Amino acid sequence: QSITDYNYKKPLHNDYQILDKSKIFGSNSGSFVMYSMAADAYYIYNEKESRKRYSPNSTYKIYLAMFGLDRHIINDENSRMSWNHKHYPFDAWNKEQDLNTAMQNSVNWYFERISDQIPKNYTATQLKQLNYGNKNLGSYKSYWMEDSLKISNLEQVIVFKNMMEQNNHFSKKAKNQLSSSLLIKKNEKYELYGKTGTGIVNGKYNNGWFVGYVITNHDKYYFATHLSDGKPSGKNAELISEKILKEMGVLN
Repeated sequence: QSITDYNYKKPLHNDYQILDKSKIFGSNSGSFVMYSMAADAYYIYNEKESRKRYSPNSTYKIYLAMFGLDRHIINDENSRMSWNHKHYPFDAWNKEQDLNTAMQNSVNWYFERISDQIPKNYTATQLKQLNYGNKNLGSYKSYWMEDSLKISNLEQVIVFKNMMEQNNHFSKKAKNQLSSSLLIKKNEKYELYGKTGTGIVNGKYNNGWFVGYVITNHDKYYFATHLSDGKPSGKNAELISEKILKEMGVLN
């Protein structure tokens, strides 16, 4: 929307290391960013592209979930929502949901019902304190879905790490409940957490994301992949992320 709404220019006040992951990206274009807690360092593939801001799509469901927990729209005893009897093109959406099943299947209507109960001024205050991207709420409808709110790949990692790791006004039980909804994989070596995002413009993929974190036995890593062209789906951003983390030794 404005002059600064499409890019992130704040200098990194950290150690960073430039990566080359162009062979894993193949014919897709985009960026990859990772932060290590122990090193307090960032690791960036395609730094310029990583500072370009795009709609977060379904990765913003992370944040609506946190806001929903914070304002007690949902909680740990009950985060169930009944289906409002509208047919969707996948049967996983056509039933009752709780936070876990809604996050796993990316059920838009669950999160829209959360957003509807959230006053605009609280959201504005949260995006400001979080430094969430361009902070542009626009029409305040489904503003995170190919619309006014945009955020860069680098910011997705900075903002998620700071939400989760700083002692802020969000509680530890809300963070833990959000974590459970995001858990994808656990073995003896790691826990992998994350959320896909996929934008569709005129029947085509235009925006792919996978944003998450890994807990290993020595460290904890926040990461995000954005895909801007090629086949830029959430699913593809997830495959690329896991390929990349594997090579770096994060997944063993």
